[PDB]
Amino acid sequence: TNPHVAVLAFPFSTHAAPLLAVVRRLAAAAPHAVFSFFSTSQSNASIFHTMQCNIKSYDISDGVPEGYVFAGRPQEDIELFTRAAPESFRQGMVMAVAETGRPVSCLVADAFIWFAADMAAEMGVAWLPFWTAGPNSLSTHVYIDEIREKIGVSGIQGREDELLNFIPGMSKVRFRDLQEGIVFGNLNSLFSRMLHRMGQVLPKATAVFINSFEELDDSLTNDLKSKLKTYLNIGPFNLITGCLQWLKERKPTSVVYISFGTVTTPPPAEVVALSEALEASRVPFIWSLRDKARVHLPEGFLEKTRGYGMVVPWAPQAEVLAHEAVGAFVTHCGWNSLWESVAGGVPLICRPFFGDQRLNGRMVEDVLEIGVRIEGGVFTKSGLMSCFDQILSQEKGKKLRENLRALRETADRAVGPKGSSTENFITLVDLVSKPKDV
Ligand SMILES: O=c1ccn([C@@H]2O[C@H](COP(=O)(O)OP(=O)(O)O)[C@@H](O)[C@H]2O)c(=O)[nH]1
Ligand SMILES: O=c1c(O)c(-c2ccc(O)c(O)c2)oc2cc(O)cc(O)c12
Repeated sequence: TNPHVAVLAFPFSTHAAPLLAVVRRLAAAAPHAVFSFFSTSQSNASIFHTMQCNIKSYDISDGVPEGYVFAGRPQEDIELFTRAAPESFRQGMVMAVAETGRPVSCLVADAFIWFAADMAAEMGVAWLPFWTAGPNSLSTHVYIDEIREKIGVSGIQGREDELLNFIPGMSKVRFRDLQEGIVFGNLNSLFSRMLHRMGQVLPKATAVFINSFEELDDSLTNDLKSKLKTYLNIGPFNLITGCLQWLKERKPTSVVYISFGTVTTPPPAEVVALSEALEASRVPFIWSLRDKARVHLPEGFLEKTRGYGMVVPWAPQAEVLAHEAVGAFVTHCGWNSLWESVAGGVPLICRPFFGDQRLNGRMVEDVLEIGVRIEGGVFTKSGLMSCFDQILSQEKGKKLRENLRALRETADRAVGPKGSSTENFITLVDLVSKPKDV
């Protein structure tokens, strides 16, 4: 039969949306192929809220048993989803095959679904994992065993600012920048082991693809092409594809936008510190903050800032960052947020917490020079007031904006006609268009 592409999303943080974004592009480019998109019901309802006729979503189990009482651990939801997922995805695919009358001919999946490799082997189909983050984090996972050998697994105390310069393209990353589960944090957690296994199996993939462009870092691109069978940069996606009315009335490059993505919130003390910096400078602002976290705001803050700032549970982030009024972005250093700031030409103020956030912060500050660090890695009133001054009012911000304009032009060319990402996407279309082997 003609192709039937199974797509397995990771239904946490901002993983499922960019995967749907590529599927949309793939479905338009391969109109004879049908696509079956698998995530949790919560995840699907959110991301599917104009859809190519050849895509249908399917709700699979979140892995939570009927009468389950949460222990309240971190990564509990992820753990439950992950343990059930081999079976959940299988049953979802059974259903899609029965509905379409087409066997699965290709398996596209978030790289986090590492057992997809085994599912693809058992099915007799190609495995096409999507790395949802940066090539920097892709590279440390692929090098997991080598990194653990060089550094050791008994701690990095006294070595935090040592350099990972034994890895190509990674000369500027310090030991401390590494994600939990490489050399520190709980190396025995399900999540650490999932990532360890992923790292070992990615070199076996038919192709690994990523929301980035080759020319971001030539050496890193070349190194990864040598560690993986096929490595395909096909982004940045966002260059390919009452907040605004409020912004309309503000001066150019004057507004600070604050957000920590979908799964991060600063501790209450840093919430206080940021509110004090905003208030003391009287800088115009839009702060995307969880409604539940509003309880941590100092008494009086909302009332004192009412004339010049908004605190909202959700903003139209991409469009805010593309508005001429915005002059700085206080961020957790998530990958999707980063590229949205680049599209808008807005300099970053980085406060990384976990995962790949420290790697992205290092890239922003030391590699691309498109943003700054807060002194000491935590929010303080004075530290943030200084960053705002640097970016909005001083020569530093002029330079950062220049750097951003230059970076975005390179990125635009990667996704233009004859761009490296445009060419890589043709390659991926050809891979997903292949019918199943006989
Ligand atoms: O108020 C908000 C906060 C976040 N986002 C979007 O959520 C995504 C955040 O993804 P990222 O990789 O930056 O961080 P994550 O949420 O995965 O930790 C981005 O597309 C943002 O534009 C948004 O639209 N409005
Ligand atoms: O959604 C998550 C995520 O993407 C990562 C992540 C991303 C890139 C990496 O390289 C990495 O090691 C981890 O970590 C997480 C850790 C959590 O506790 C919860 C999450 O939801 C994520």
